[PDB]
Amino acid sequence: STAIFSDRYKGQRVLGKGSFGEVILCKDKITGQECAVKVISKRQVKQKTDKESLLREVQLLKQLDHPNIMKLYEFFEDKGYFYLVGEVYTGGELFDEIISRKRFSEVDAARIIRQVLSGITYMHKNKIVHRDLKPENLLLESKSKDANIRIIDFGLSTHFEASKKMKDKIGTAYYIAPEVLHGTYDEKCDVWSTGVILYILLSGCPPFNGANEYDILKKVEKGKYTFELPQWKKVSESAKDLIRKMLTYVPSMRISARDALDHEWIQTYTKEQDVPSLDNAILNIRQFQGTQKLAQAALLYMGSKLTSQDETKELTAIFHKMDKNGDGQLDRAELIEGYKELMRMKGQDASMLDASAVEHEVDQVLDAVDFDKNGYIEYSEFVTVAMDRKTLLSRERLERAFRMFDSDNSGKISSTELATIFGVSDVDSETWKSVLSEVDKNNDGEVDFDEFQQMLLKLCGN
Ligand SMILES: CC(C)(C)n1nc(-c2ccc3ccccc3c2)c2c(N)ncnc21
Repeated sequence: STAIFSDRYKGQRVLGKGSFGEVILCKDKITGQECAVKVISKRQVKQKTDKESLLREVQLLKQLDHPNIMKLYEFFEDKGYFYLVGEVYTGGELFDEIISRKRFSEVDAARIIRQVLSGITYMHKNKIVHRDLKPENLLLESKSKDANIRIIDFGLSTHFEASKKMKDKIGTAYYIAPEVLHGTYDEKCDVWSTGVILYILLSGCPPFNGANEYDILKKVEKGKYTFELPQWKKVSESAKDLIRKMLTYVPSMRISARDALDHEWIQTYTKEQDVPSLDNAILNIRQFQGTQKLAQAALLYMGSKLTSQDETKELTAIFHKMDKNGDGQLDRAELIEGYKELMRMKGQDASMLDASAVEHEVDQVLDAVDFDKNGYIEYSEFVTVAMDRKTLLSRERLERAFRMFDSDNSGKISSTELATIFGVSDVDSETWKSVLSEVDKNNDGEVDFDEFQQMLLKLCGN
C-alpha cells in the first residue's frame, strides 16, 4: 500500500516559493512534528533522471546529516506532485538578516563562508552537487543571532529541469559557473558560486553584472572580473586571493571546497578572537537585495494576475456545468467539489491539495461574504469573492515590496530605478519605456505605487 502525503501531514500555511515549487509549512497529524514541504508539480517541472535514480538519491539524502545542510525526512509522490518533507527553518534568507545588521566585517563574512564551504565539502564527499547555489538557498536555522546557515536544494537540480521563466530565474545568472553554461560541469561549480557570493558579501556588488540576464551570462562566460571598486581597498589581500582561487575559470585549476576551508583568509578571520566594518558593502547589499526582491515581487504579481484570468473563468465554467437547473444556485458541498476540481488541475496553490483545506478555504470565502454555509448559494458571487480575495492579497503583497524598496519613503520609484528593476526582471527596455510613456503622461521621470502597479498590469496584457 503506497503511502499518501495527506494521510500523514496537514498544511499549516504557505512559507514561500523556491526552485521547483512552493514550500508549505505542514504538521504530522499524529506526532505534531512541523516540517517544510517542497511541493513539485509534475506538469510544470520535468524530471531529468528516471524514477529509479531519483528514489536512490532521495534515499541517500535522507541519511545525510550536516549542521549546514537542510535535513530531509520523507519523500512522497502521487499522480500530479512530488512532496519533499524537510526541516523547517525560521531565520529567513541570509541576505535579509545581513541588511538588518548595523555592522558587517570580514570576520562575519568568513564565518558565513566557512559554514557554506563546510556544507559543500560534506555534500561533495557524498557525490552531491548543488549547481544552483545562490544567496536565497542560504537560510538561517533560527532568528537567533548566532544561527547556523542551512543550505537548501542540494541535489535537486540533478533530477529536475530548471524553469525557463523569469519569475523562477531571478538571480540565477549572477552565480552560475561558466562550465554549467557550456554543459560539462562537476562539483567545482559550487565553489565558483560560493566565490560569487563571497565577492558580493565583501563589496555588495555582483562580480559579473549587466543590464539584463543575457548580458550577465555573457560576462560570466568571459569569466573576467576586477577588484577595482572602492569597496575593495577596505578588504584584505587574503580574501581577494581566495575569491580569485574560487573564480578560477578552468574547474580543474579551481580550489576545492575542502581546500578553501584551509585558506589563510578562513583560518585568520574565523579564529577565536579588531576588524573594521564594511559599511559601503552593507549599503550596496541593501540596494542589491531590495532591487532583486521588487523585481521578484513584480514578476509574481504579474503571474498572479494571469493565474486569476485563467482560474476565474474556469471556476465559473465548472459551476455552470454543475448547475443543472440553470438557476445559479449551488450548495456548500458542490462549491467544494467545484473548487477542488479547479485546484487539482491548475496546481497553482500547493496549500489547496488536501480536501480538508479546500473545505476550510470555501468556509473562509463564505464567511467573508455573509453567506450561510448550510443553504444554497449564488455561485457567481462566491466566485467573485474567492477571486477578489486572491486579487487583493496579490496587490497587498506587491505594495509591501514597493514600500520595502522605497528606502527613503519618497513614495516614488525613479526612471533610473525602473530601468534597473525591469532589467533584473528581463522586461524588454523599449516595452517598459513604452508602458511608462502611457502611464507617465507628464514626464515626471518617476512613478508612485499605483502607477507602478498600472505598468505591471499593462505588461501582462491588461
Ligand atoms: C525560504 C523558503 C520558504 C523558500 N523555504 N524553502 C524551504 C525548503 C527548501 C528546499 C527544500 C527541499 C526539499 C524539501 C523541503 C525544502 C524546503 C524552506 C525550509 N525548509 N524552511 C524554511 N523556509 C524554506
